Amino acid sequence: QYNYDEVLEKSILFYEAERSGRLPANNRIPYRGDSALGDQGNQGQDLTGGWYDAGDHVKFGFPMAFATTTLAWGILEFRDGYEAAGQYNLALDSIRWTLNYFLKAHVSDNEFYGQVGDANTDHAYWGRPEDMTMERPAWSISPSAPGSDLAAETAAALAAGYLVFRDSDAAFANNLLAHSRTLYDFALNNRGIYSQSISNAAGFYASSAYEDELAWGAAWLYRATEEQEYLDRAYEFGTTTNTAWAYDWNEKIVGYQLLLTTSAGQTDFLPRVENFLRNWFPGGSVQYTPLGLAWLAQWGPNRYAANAAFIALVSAKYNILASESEQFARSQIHYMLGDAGRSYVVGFGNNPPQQPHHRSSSCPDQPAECDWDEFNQPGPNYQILYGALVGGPDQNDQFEDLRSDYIRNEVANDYNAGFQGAVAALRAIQLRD
Ligand SMILES: [Ca+2]
Ligand SMILES: [Mg+2]
Repeated sequence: QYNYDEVLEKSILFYEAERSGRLPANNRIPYRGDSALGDQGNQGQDLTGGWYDAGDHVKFGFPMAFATTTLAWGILEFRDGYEAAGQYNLALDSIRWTLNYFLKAHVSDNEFYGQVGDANTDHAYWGRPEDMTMERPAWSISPSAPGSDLAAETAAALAAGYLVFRDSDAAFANNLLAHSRTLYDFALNNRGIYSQSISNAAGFYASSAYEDELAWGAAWLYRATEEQEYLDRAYEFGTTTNTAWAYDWNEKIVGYQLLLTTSAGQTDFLPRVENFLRNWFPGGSVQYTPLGLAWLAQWGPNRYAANAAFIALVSAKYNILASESEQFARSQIHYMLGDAGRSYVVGFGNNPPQQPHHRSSSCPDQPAECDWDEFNQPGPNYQILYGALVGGPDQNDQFEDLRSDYIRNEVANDYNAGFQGAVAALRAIQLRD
């Protein structure tokens, strides 16, 4: 009913359109060029690369890392689906981009750059990333500026990256794992909330707690190394009694619960995984729009539902409530692909969103001017931002498709992270069935 190969191709193109830094010779996004080549640490350390977080040009390390961990997990679990779609090598290239940035950002054992760009001055600008001239400060976490959440999430992404790459690029993968170990030790021994230490982040990606990141990073390092000390750390900071509200960049609870249940064969966490799934299934504790979207909140409902669908499809692969998980997950992804009458994936399907809240796609082809006129103009973004999952409709399925609707027309790295893995899982089920 939907071409998952095309969805996967375009989702990876969305991430490619988010790239910062010096772009490769085989860049597939024609309107994007080199940008932010001056991004650097306080001692001149190269910090070029990474992804712009959303429709802005800030490099927010916390969601960037979580998006990478979630994408890597889906590549591991649904490799068969990526392979069948012809998108496996492109998916690896996709997250190689951010993994390389995390390596650059880890300038020493106990210092990690967690943001480049002042979000206040960045968001006051509307124009191309290639045309930026404002100062782009860089801030780090360190013993004097702890960030156990940011550091452990990045350690999780690096450990997941080690697992993804170790059978094709061992030198790269081994470097990722070494930095994962070091960053996780840093997170454990220098405790605090990264968005208190990098205060510019608190208006955008404020972390509510870091203990779930500590359990998540431990669970990933246990998968990567099989060393008992990490499994111990996962039980130390993990919960067997609380059920996650959502799976997202702030809350890792059901992520590590499921990871420990499936990869590590632990049984203590399975009841909380099943609680989460049943809370999201029809008849649970998450309201559905009339036309069938599981709608947790006005803030990126597609993101929350796609994240839950991803969790459900990993669960199904390990035969946890498989039938209900697959039906629920498929219903949510298919809503986003166009079941309610329009696609919510830019550049895909029937009547996709035309005005994503996204600077570079809002600009006409070079050398035309791009400024706030292009924010306000009432027609479609000049460039098609293939693959971007928009925030989504209100609770009554309504969607105005206006660039100024910074809630419903938002796009972001984390919006696509669970979504893309869920699509690969659905492609994989087609091979099975
Ligand atoms: Ca957290
Ligand atoms: Mg164009």
